[PDB]
Order: sequence, then C-alpha cells, then structure tokens
Amino acid sequence: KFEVLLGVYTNAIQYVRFLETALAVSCVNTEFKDLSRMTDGKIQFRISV
Amino acid sequence: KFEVLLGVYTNAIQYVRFLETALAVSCVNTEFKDLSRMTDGKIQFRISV
Repeated sequence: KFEVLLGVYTNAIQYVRFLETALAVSCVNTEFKDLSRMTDGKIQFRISV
Repeated sequence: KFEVLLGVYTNAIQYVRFLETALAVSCVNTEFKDLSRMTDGKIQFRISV
C-alpha cells in the first residue's frame, strides 16, 4: 500500500524585449554619446521659423 | 368466440458512456487500475515571480 506524487509543474517565463513592444514607436534609442555634449545640457539647436 | 392480444412490446435499454458525452471535455481520464491501494495523491507546483 502506497501514496503517490502525481507530478511536478513549474512556470516558464518568456522575457520581453523593449524593441519588440510597440512602445518604441514613441521614443528613439541612440548610443551613449553624452560625452561629446558638454555640461549634460542639450546643444543650442538653432531654430529658424 | 375469442379475445386475442394485438401485440406485446418491450423497451430496448439505452446505454450512455462517459467518454462520448461532451462533459468529457472538462476532464482528462487516467485509468488507474489498483486505485484502492492508494493512500493520498499530490501535485506540487513551483511558480517563480
């Protein structure tokens, strides 16, 4: 006469990449080139209308 | 002079079995022959968050 263990079950998670989501439509990724910019502030960006 | 029975009729029995009904859609049936020898069952899940 016995008792049983009828099975082990474990979740598997599927990782999400940022670019696979549609949210990347709103923002544009770029290389970490902040060193060329000085004082971390954005460049003048002269605009003429 | 006479009286004569017109006919004798019997019902033919109708059998229903579990696997053919739609209810079986809910279950997964494992034929476990010597079940009476079983004390307790167990299923252990691990879920990592």
